[PDB]
Amino acid sequence: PMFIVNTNVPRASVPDGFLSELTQQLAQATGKPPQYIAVHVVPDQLMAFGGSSEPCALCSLHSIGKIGGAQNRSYSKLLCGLLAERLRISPDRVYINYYDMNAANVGWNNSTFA
Amino acid sequence: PMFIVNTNVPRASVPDGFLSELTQQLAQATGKPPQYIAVHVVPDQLMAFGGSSEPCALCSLHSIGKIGGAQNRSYSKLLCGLLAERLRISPDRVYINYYDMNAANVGWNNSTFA
Amino acid sequence: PMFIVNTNVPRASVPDGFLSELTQQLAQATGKPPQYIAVHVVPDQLMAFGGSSEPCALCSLHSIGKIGGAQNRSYSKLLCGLLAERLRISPDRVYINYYDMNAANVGWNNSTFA
Ligand SMILES: COCCOc1ccc2nc(-c3cn(-c4ccc(O)cc4)nn3)ccc2c1
Repeated sequence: PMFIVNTNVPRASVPDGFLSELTQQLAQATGKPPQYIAVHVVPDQLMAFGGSSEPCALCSLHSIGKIGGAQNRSYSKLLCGLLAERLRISPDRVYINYYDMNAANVGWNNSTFA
Repeated sequence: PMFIVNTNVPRASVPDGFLSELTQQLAQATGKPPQYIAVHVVPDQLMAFGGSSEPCALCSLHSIGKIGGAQNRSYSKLLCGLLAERLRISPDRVYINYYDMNAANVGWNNSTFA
Repeated sequence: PMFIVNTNVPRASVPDGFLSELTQQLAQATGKPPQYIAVHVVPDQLMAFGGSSEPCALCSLHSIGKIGGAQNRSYSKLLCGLLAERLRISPDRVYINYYDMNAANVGWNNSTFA
């Protein structure tokens, strides 16, 4: 799986250990080994949410399976909780796009996961 | 909705009011309430379009519905027009990917929109 | 087609000619004229793959058709080979998400490809 967060929060406000924490929490939440979890944080962005430039985050989680109605609700509680706690972004200023990827449409290690 | 534009145009060439104009005009075009519209501009990017590094843009628009043949043509005209007038980017050097997201696959405020 | 690579490799380790090489090789692989190929490289990113900060890349390839099992395997071998040779990224530290875009869902030059 792959989690990306884009945010206007400054680089200095991203805690040491944030990428590791996301990796571990996502490994546990998706039930996949941490070796397959990729995380990407992009601070200092020029963005707005509802016309305001207060802290916000625009995010995506891609996974081959483990994406669905209840699971996505659970990921959203988890990830909004982490963004609130670690980056001080209000949950109602977070968007997360979830993508259930077909294995044939994910490239890795010179091939795909098909 | 979520609108993102990545461009090789320098930050200094992005005018004051650009995120606000995007927010307002997308609210107009999509019908969506402006308080739920998020916008993101990423200048100074290392990119080429057709092998050339003249000004260009790669964009996305994600929305729960309001995506379709006619609506996307309307959005493209609006958005290319905005990038041409505001960023001096030729419309034939812009790509916009449109995504009709299932409400269950959009996280917000500790849950999803389903 | 549009190809995006996000990487923690620093800008100075991206060799001159890289965007043109991606442009030309993707034109050949997809059987599409290079005028249609857009490429975007984003170095210096804060990212981890498997909880490690060793060089890695998170990429996407969007195309209107020419996406599928065998094609995506071929694209992956091509693109991992390029990232390994040029950016010194191990192939098993690369994810490429493939998207088969519907012509109606790609904006360009004030309209869409529909
Ligand atoms: C008085 O208004 C009551 C609330 O009405 C609405 C109507 C449409 C809405 N539409 C949305 C919405 C959010 N998106 C969306 C946002 C981000 C994204 O990555 C993908 C889709 N698309 N639509 C959210 C809240 C809404 C609330």
